[PDB]
Amino acid sequence: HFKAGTYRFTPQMTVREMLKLLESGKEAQFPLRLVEGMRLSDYLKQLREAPYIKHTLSDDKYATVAQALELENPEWIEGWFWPDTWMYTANTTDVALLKRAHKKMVKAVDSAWEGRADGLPYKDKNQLVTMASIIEKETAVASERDQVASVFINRLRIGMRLQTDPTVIYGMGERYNGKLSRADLETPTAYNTYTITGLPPGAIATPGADSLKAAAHPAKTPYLYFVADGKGGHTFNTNLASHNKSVQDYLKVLKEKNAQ
Amino acid sequence: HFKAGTYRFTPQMTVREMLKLLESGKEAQFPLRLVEGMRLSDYLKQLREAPYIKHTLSDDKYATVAQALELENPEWIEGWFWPDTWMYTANTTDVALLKRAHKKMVKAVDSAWEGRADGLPYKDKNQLVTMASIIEKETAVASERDQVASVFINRLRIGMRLQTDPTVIYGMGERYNGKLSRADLETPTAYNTYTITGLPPGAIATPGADSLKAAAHPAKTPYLYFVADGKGGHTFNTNLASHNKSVQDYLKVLKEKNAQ
Repeated sequence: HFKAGTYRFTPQMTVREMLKLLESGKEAQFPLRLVEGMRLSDYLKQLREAPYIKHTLSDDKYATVAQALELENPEWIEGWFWPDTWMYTANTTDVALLKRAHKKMVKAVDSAWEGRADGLPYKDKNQLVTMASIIEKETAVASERDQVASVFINRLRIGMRLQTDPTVIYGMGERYNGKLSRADLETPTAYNTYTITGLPPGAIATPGADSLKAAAHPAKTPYLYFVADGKGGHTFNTNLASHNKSVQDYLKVLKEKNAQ
Repeated sequence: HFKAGTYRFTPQMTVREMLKLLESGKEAQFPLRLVEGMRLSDYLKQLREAPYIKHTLSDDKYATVAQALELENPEWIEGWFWPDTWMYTANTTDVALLKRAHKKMVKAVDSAWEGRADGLPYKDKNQLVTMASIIEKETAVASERDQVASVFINRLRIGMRLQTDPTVIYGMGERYNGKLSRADLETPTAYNTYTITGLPPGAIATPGADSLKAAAHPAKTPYLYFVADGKGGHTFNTNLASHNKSVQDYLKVLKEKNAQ
């Protein structure tokens, strides 16, 4: 009844202690930090490069991952993995580790969904995840998260295009080279929220618990616009004319800074 | 004859193999990714949270770390650590891992220094490291790295203030809330390159091999200015008139993007 694994051998260890250790099953555990804001394709490259991972995935395509995970909806994949420092034992498969990540996300989502605020325009749980991923990728201060959420949810409710750059970046796929021009924002893809109305078909990244909570409980504001203030915050507005003013304020601040 | 450590035992392992393993010293390796562009304080936090690290440092103050590593000049600390995925065996001390990181950087810096381009304005190796950390924190696109480097080194040579924001941030220390204003830019500190001429007294982050190379071999250009082009890249200039034009060009791009 010997339990295989990675064990710790002290200098003057006894035979008595060693047999106890080799049966205890108390293995050394390895870290895999799966960080919020990253994609599954990021997580899959980490798994390939991680020490002592049994590679049971034929390739790192998303559909293969949905196959191996036996997902009910294989289009509901991105954003459905809980971000954490995951502890694994040596020779654990990639699939079982992703399975643990998926099941933990499902639980957190279901709790967020059932506890969500009244009158949100999400049709399903994937849309809550999609919105959460949009909130996560919108680079802001922690204090402004609820308001950023509010703007996007308000827009989704009334039929205004979301116009968020990360969704455009996602929709380009491997054509994105680090640059984002005006032509890129103008080219229609299924994810481009400058061209499409509503949420994109799925999430764009892995949402943190911070974003998921903001998607489920946004601030109660009438805001429909935000722009950088030039410090490193944002000014929030309810109408186009106020917004356009706040845009001019931002450019003044930038001119005063970048020009000599 | 027997070497103590953390080893892995397969289910069908023979006693022949176990004997071989327990002498070999080929332990389980644990990963720690120390990323370029991060500070030593970021690495120190990572060591506090890393599994199976023996924590010997009294505190994570840089003077403590300098004393424990026994540096000749304790002021030459920031930036002097090689960024990589470092493999450590269990029960390795925090100090021993940092010592490995330091030594590898020293070797890399010495090699960069001796092979460097002629007529660069650096007095010592710490200045090369300081400049490299400045290039590291400013470079957003890899094809523009040697030209960013060129601008800063051009300025350093002729006595034009470097006016680089990450150094203002470093100089504020814990007073930096996450936001940077005009008041922050105009307040003198030892690191503030809007007020001081030349390099700050030490590096501001860990440079990668990319930035360290660019600090030793910048592109031969007449540029003294760069500004964002509005679409991911930068536009480089030799004079203030041309730069102020490029600033105006950038502000129009932001006007078209943000205002509706």
